[PDB]
Amino acid sequence: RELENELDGEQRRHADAQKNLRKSERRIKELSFQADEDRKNHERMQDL
Amino acid sequence: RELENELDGEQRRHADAQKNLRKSERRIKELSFQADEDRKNHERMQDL
Repeated sequence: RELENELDGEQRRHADAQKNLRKSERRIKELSFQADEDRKNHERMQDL
Repeated sequence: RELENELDGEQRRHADAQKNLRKSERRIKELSFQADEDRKNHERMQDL
């Protein structure tokens, strides 16, 4: 009865880790998408 | 026996997310530095 509440409580503690990871991974797909626009804005600027 | 086998499995699953957060928390800055430097260097390049 007490060991399950360790397991019930830790699955709450797994959540905010996974909660923060999607908030992390949403940013790294966001900034990189702009970052490859900085590359596409440079490949023409180099040719100029 | 099995519920304690369920605990250390998902506690080991907690170690990946705690690592990957600490992986992501370093990466979100170290792209942003090479983002915000690029956002400054490009305006310098426009005069070039």
